[PDB]
Amino acid sequence: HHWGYGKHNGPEHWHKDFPIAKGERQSPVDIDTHTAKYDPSLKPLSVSYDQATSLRILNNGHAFNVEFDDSQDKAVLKGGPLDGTYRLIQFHFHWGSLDGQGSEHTVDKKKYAAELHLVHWNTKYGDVGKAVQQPDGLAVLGIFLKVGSAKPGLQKVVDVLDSIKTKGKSADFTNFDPRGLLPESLDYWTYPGSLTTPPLLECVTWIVLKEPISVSSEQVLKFRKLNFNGEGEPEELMVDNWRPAQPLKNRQIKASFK
Ligand SMILES: NS(=O)(=O)c1ccc(C(=O)NCc2ccccc2)cc1
Ligand SMILES: [Hg+2]
Ligand SMILES: [Zn+2]
Repeated sequence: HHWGYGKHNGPEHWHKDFPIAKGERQSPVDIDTHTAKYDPSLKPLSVSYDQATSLRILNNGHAFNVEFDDSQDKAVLKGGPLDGTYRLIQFHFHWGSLDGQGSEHTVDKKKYAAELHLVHWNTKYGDVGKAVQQPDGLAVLGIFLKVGSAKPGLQKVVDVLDSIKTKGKSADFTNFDPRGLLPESLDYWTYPGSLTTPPLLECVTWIVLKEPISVSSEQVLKFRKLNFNGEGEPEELMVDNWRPAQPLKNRQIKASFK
């Protein structure tokens, strides 16, 4: 019935209900490093997450989201290719069933184990609902994850997963600091795109960090034990919740470094 990542309702079927899937600025895309244009007029990114307020973690089928209180300018994103202030509303991951796949964006065709999306909306629009009606409504910060050493800042997330194993389940998740998930460098690529899951609205400025973070094998293993299904229903492991790379069409990927 509803969309999913299975053979019968996966990405290749999304176009039947969501015509925009075959639009002009769809995401994710493949980042060809030898073609990205170094743009010196790009300002440095300004991430202010010191006053962030996490509230809850939930399994909504598809993936698990950590939600923040965005009633005020608490955790914001400015600078880079952005014009205005963007508020953090939530973060989630996309991962695979094996370590060699899981990320949505690819670099020179290279797939990573997973990808973290920190979702923000443009404050000049009032609420997120109005923001998704504008070409510059959202800004998503994407971070790649590779299997290596453990990431301390991620463990608090890994520990609570058991309590939200099935669809619709949530758990209180306060006092989490998203700063613990950032790589050392803030160098990035950027291009105009869209949400990667239905309704696939093209209202996103994508900012993809060049430097990936490392997460241990055991940390990623716990992501893989979640369920797409709700309590009582037959078990379907939540793995490979990622959309394949889409054609770039008439867009240019700019780089803040060289
Ligand atoms: N993977 S990703 O960062 O691109 C992404 C970010 C946000 C959303 C979202 O808010 N969805 C709900 C929703 C419901 C109705 C209209 C718009 C969005 C979905 C995907
Ligand atoms: Hg829009
Ligand atoms: Zn996402």
